Amino acid sequence: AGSRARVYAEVNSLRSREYWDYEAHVPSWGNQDDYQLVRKLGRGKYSEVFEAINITNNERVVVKILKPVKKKKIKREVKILENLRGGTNIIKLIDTVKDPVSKTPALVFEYINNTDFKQLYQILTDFDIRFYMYELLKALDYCHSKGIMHRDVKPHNVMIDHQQKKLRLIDWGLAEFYHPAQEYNVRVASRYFKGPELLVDYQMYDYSLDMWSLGCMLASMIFRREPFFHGQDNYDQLVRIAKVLGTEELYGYLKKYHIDLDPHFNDILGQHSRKRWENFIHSENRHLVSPEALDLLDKLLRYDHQQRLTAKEAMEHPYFYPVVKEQS
Ligand SMILES: O=C(O)c1ccc2c(c1)nc(Nc1cccc(Cl)c1)c1ccncc12
Ligand SMILES: NCCc1ccc(Cl)c(Cl)c1
Repeated sequence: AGSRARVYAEVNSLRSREYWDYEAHVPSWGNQDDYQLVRKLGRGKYSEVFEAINITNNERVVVKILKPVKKKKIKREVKILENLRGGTNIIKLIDTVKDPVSKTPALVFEYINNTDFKQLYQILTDFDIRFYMYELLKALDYCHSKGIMHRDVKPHNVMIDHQQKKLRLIDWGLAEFYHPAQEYNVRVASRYFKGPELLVDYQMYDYSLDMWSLGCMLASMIFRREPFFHGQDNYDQLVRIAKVLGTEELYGYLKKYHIDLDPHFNDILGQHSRKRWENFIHSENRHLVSPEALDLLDKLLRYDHQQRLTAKEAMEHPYFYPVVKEQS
């Protein structure tokens, strides 16, 4: 009874229990032998990702092989992906398969030819940033409307093919279902994308965590400082935030939600004024910054998770009017 979402708060409560009760979900496991692995793309803590071909139809896909011990978490990710089926700009789950002998499970996703913007293709224009942020917002509004927090929004999870102008939000392995008053694990998101709520151990968070992470991505893109808040550890991460947003404002947020700060922060936070967003503008980024962009960013990167724009409210912001007009 400390906090709840401003939007879609009851939306899982209003659905059949089977929608959100992922522990009860019984996936249909197809045959992984239909997929030929071509190339290893990477590895995470509990998964590895390969480029592959479906040999029955010659389609290129990716296969994400799951360490099989984590049964509840597998069911969670599978059920979330099935619920998100057809959602705008959400990576498409094509199948759920197992090796028919070992029974190791794997997820088959559509392939996206991800651009490395760090050199190869094109450095983003103002319009490009608006466009891709708007497309990312569609995916977040969709999943939030579906009662799902992603909880790991960061650039690596936002796959963009800059030649075809396609965007997909990937890696739903940390995603959860939002339920009013539920206390969630704060050990989610990449350090640089963690909202203050996580950093101060506030467990009654909601979809608005994803809006912090998308604000961090907006800042990094318009100002060309990636990641925007570069902490060396979780404590330093909050200090990096406070050096921008201010310490008095942090204390107001803590008092509103009755939050206790870990006392180790006493030795490191200092005293910081709230900075003007215009302080980040210089010759290398001025062509990406506008009054609109700053107004939007200022409404995303707020301590108080309840005062951040929703995905929809962000979509509706003037910053995206040029994109809306072009999509007409
Ligand atoms: O987890 C998912 O939902 C997930 C879903 C789809 C992709 C993915 C992860 N990772 C990819 N690439 C990648 C690149 C570097 C490291 C790692 Cl582990 C993976 C990738 C590439 C091309 N098309 C789709 C994907
Ligand atoms: N992997 C691409 C991450 C990225 C880069 C630029 C933008 Cl504007 C966005 Cl939304 C996402």
